[PDB]
Amino acid sequence: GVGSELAIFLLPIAGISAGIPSLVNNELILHDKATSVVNYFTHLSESKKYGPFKLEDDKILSPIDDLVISEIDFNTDSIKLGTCDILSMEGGSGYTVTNDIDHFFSSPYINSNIPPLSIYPVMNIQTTNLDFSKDLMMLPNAPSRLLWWETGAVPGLRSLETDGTRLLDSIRDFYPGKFYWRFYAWFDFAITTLKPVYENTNIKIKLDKNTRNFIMPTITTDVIRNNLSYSFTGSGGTYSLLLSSHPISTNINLSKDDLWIFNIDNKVREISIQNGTIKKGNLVRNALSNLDINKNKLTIDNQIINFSGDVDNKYRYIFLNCSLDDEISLMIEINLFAKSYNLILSGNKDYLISNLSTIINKINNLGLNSKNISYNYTDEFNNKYFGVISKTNQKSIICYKKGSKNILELYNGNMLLFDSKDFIADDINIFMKDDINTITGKYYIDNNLDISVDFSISLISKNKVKVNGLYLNEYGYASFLEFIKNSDGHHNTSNFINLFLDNIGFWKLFGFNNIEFVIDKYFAITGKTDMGYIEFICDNNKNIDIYFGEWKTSSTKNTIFSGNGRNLIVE
Repeated sequence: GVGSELAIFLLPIAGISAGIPSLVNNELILHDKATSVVNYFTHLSESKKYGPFKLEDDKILSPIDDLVISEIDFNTDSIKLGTCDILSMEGGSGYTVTNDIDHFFSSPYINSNIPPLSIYPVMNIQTTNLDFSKDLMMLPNAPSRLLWWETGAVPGLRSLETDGTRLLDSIRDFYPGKFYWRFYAWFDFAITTLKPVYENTNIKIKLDKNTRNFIMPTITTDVIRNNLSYSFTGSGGTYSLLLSSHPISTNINLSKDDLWIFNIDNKVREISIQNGTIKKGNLVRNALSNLDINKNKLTIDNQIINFSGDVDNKYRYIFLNCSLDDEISLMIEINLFAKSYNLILSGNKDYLISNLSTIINKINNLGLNSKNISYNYTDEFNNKYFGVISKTNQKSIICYKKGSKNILELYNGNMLLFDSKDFIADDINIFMKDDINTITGKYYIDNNLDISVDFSISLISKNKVKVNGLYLNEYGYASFLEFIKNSDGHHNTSNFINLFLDNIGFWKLFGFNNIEFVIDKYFAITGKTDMGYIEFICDNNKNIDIYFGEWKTSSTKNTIFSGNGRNLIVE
């Protein structure tokens, strides 16, 4: 639900409205005209009107473009701005004001040695009591910076009145005599050029316990990214983070119950930039080949995530996400301390079964080598499907409770083999090695809670169910002994076991009586009595014999095993 909602919005490239710096050989420039700088300052002044955050689509709480936010605190809804300083002027003689036009006898000159002017106090931007009610926020993308600037003779600027001019005049008034952005001294001079130099900025984010979804911004300029780093501090909520195609340093402080979800769609697909928007292409090959887990460091092909805090835990899972189509998505459940990950699928039974070859081909193209793939899904009507899929031989078991009836199917590739329309058993557990699957359960003989049989079986074909083992409790064992006693010499062969299974009505387990059970050459049956137990096993010729029996009275211990020829030793 988180990933599908995140993956829809066509997000802008960071710096689109504020302007991306273009690296002219020296000192990558930001703007090179008078009206361009006035427009940049208009964009800055928009933050007075909209506040520090703007609501896009009423869904994404996106910061003002190119604003230096250094800290966010969701616990008290307060932020801290960074520093945006600009070189101050000095000197100049004959200061005069005429129609808010500054006249001089000599133009002031720009000095890099005076402590520069900070802009943000001039703006009075709100930094407390913010409405952070949305779960979705795109992270800030601008580092702290000092703006060098240059003046040149620019005619025609006397009549320019936009909000950027008012912000510039405010900067002038707050620092009288230090900043003159346009002035007449025998000529009309104006701000001509802006060149920003960035400082390393660590954006500290303090989380709360509610659900939060973050989006990483796409910054195309290497300097800006390398001067940017994120540091989260969790507190025990559900947090998701959509990774960007261009890597940024991220550090996370783990608390006890953090559940973190890292969407990595932009890492596994060809990414293109069209009209300031991001377009995802085909799956890029081998994107996940470099998946590195260390107890404190998770590395994907170029994205590194460092973890801090409660790193010692070994009971905590972390999810990664990626979509293959509109319905079938692929998850990765990771345990850091165990360096473990096992793939999962989700979304459609019939679609997945029909296209299993293609899905497995894609998973191989991503470069993941885990042998078996779980399957978990919840549909719109809340019927839950779970199963195991073999990546090698495409044998897959799928279980789900339809209505009240448990349905259990086995597939070999893309065609059915078995379909139990009513599996009447409790404590069902399903295991698998590549080809051999095992279903263990407990069956109550004729709804009598006293007489239970623990069975372990294996599905072979449409009417073939191979029995691996049985365990009969006290009353079940007394019934077994009576059955031995009443058969007049047919107790040394497997067909005896088949007749017994027909006796207790084992076929009711599947609801239909056209089932052929296969008693293998290792079938072992354990019967418990009031004092001890006895285990019978089938030999190579398919004859049943006591393998091991033990029981103790108040003063005596009786044992028997096939090693000594079933001599009952009484001590």
